[PDB]
Amino acid sequence: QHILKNPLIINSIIDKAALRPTDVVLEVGPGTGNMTVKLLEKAKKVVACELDPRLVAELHKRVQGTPVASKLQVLVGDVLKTDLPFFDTCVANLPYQISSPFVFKLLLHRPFFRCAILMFQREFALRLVAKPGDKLYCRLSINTQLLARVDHLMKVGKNNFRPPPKVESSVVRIEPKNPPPPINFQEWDGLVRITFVRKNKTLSAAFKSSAVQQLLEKNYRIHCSVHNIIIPEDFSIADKIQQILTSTGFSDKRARSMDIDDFIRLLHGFNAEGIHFS
Amino acid sequence: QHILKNPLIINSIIDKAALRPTDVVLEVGPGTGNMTVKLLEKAKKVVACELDPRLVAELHKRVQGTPVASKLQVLVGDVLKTDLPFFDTCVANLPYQISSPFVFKLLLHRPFFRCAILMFQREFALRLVAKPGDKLYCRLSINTQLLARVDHLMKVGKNNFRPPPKVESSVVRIEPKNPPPPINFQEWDGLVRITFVRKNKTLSAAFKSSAVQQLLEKNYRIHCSVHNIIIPEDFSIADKIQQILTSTGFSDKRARSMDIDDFIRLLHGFNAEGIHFS
Ligand SMILES: C[S@@+](CC[C@H](N)C(=O)[O-])C[C@H]1O[C@@H](n2cnc3c(N)ncnc32)[C@H](O)[C@@H]1O
Ligand SMILES: C[S@@+](CC[C@H](N)C(=O)[O-])C[C@H]1O[C@@H](n2cnc3c(N)ncnc32)[C@H](O)[C@@H]1O
Repeated sequence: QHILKNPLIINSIIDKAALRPTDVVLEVGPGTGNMTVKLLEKAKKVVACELDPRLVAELHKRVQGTPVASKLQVLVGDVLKTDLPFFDTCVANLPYQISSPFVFKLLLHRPFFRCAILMFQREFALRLVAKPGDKLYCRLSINTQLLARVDHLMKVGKNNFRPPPKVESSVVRIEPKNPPPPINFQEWDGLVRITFVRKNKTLSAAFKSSAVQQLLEKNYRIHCSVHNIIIPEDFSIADKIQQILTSTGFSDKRARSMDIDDFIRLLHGFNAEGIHFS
Repeated sequence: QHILKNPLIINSIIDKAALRPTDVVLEVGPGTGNMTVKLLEKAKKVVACELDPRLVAELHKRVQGTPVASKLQVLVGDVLKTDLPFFDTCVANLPYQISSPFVFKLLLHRPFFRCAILMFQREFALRLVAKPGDKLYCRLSINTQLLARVDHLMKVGKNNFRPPPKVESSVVRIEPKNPPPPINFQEWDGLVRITFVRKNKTLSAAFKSSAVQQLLEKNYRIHCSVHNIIIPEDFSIADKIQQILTSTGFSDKRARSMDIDDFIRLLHGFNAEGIHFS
């Protein structure tokens, strides 16, 4: 629990959110409410999502007796389990532990929000904006960039929090692509997971792993049962996989150097041959 | 004019060529025709390229009146200035002084051939096939390997030639990659040359040289002129180069131990930031 305490950084974060007076703002991790009290003056409603019941009670107390108190709803509990309401904008200062699952939750949330202004550890922020093959380019980079426009807005020193964290922080903007690309995110993430796990291995090597071959063969057999496709007696899932890698040109490539165009082509090429990822 | 005169090595070279009866064989440097007369019996056509008109005249005489004479075409002159016809396989024994230009001629030749079996000086051969970082791993190794598969096939003692060369020799196989990487060679070689000057020192030391910083700043300014990108007054090429090396993880890497995909990645990292080596 690192409380953002520098008023200038808080004001800049709120400015970057470009609030409208009619906005519902989702605030995740309100801490002691340093940002909440300012958000409440600028928006129609603030929905603060907070894990710790003590910090919930104290937030209610902080706004008690003020003209804006009635514009605050506090949702108690783990945000990752919460069914999130409609919101226009999100500001968030969450622990590093939940940064990844929260980004994915945001990317799939409906109805679409307009933007999110988020505080993350520096490395996590750099990963979100990394290009092919930066050292920090990973599943997080490509999944975020597929579904959203993501920008690194500002560096924030550890000195700005109480108590200070051990690493520097960053403010990032995430604006979800609306409509999103016409791509099944579950399939996409299956392919991305498999190829990035060892992002430095060629795809040929990545797909040779027993765990990979076993699931892909199982799902392919299910596929064929649905679509009435004969599987020869001498079927080899290794050969089937390798011929797709060859035909798409990605066999000798490594996920760390592959962009969105590349993975879309690869996914298309697996799908055309009956391989569908979970 | 070192003429190969060991029939067993001649037989072994022809064997490694894996001739098909329908093949057109380019033989560069046929000498006295020791290999030519054997090639003619196994291939559809032999196109022999020879610089010395005296040897050309003797080669015609050697096949004269034999049943395979009509399958021989002799192209007279410098093979480097010769527009080469289609050929399936190539066999070559040329002076050491033109090994490098001839290799890159073959690699740029279209349509693609299937394989070349070539005689080189020992050290030249060891450089072609060197792996990151064998002692002899160099610009020649990586430039050749970018475009071809290369194998050292056999050592050839100087006594096998008349007259003998001053050095030991090797037989190498070259098979062009088809398709090749879609990399502009002048661009690629710009990066390769720079980094291989001191192949045992790091990339950040290679990129700190005055002349290199001047080149890259000049090229970035050209890219920015093309795209109408404004360059701030306080622009630092040193800083921009360092950020790219840090982003990609290459600051402390050395050309002697970098493979092809390493160079592709580094080149992409510069090019995507507007910095070109051509
Ligand atoms: C004080 S911030 C720490 C983040 C840090 N400043 C950083 O660099 O990003 C953590 C806040 O989020 C709350 N929080 C932690 N986990 C949560 C969760 N799963 N759901 C909702 N709120 C949570 C904490 O109780 C606290 O209010
Ligand atoms: C190159 S010489 C010497 C080869 C020697 N065994 C070696 O490894 O260096 C063998 C043949 O190549 C011919 N030759 C030399 N330069 C040539 C060129 N530029 N184009 C075509 N043939 C050439 C010579 O006349 C001779 O017939």
